[PDB]
Amino acid sequence: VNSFSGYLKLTDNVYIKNADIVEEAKKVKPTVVVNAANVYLKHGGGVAGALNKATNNAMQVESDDYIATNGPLKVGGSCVLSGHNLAKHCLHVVGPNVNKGEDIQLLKSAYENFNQHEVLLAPLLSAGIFGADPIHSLRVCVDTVRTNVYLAVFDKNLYDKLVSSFL
Ligand SMILES: O=C1CC[C@@H](c2ccccc2)N1Nc1ncnc2[nH]cc(Cl)c12
Repeated sequence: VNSFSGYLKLTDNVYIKNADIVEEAKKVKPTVVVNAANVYLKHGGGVAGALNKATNNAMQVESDDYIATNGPLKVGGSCVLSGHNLAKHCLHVVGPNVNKGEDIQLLKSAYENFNQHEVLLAPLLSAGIFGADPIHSLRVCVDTVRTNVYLAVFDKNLYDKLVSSFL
């Protein structure tokens, strides 16, 4: 039993809710919150901008030191950093951005990073301003992640479109 509440169960291990991941994180303080990152960990907008703002820019400061030491992530890759005031850890995961030209086959690889963590609070990867179809993304998530994932979908209209159509 964990402290998440109000989620619709999609499968044995995937749950979904119409919520802001930032507010969910502040309420639950999960072990792992997933950021929808880019390879540079430049947290400008979307989920990343919102999470970083909630940390008072501490996420960005930590991220810049990470990149200065290690260089950029791979598309489809991830790194574990601090969760600051929002969670124990933040798993920064890079889904492909098709508005940048990135290969959507890499979305499965991105979701595979979730399997290294027993429980996660996450957004849909590559959706929103990353330009991919959120219905597709949800399907890849369900077909790839085997650990317990709690998905927060902020957009109400999209959320309604997703659950009622989830096969
Ligand atoms: O509604 C959706 C579906 C796709 C995803 C998205 C991911 C990357 C960039 C833009 C959007 N998204 N946004 C969020 N999901 C949960 N919490 C959130 N807090 C603030 C925002 Cl934006 C947000």
